[PDB]
Amino acid sequence: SVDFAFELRKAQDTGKIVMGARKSIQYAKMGGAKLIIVARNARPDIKEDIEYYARLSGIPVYEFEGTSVELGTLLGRPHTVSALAVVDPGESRILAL
Repeated sequence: SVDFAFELRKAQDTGKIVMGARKSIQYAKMGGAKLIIVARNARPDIKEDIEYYARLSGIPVYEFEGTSVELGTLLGRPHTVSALAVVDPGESRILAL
């Protein structure tokens, strides 16, 4: 079974993820990510805007059922993270989400 927290840290420390709504949206437009993850309390424009382009680009979107503050903590960051793009899963199974 897939554990979200464990696979995300593994992606972060062994693959390549980029954090932020604006960069995620940019990656979605370019077809440049294998998965986007958004926080449950990310702003609706961020959700909808990411979903708009990720759907068109064929990039799955996964909703993290926690807050952007929690998402930042998981990623060892002091600020909230409302969305991130997985460019390379690395050694993780995060794409199994």
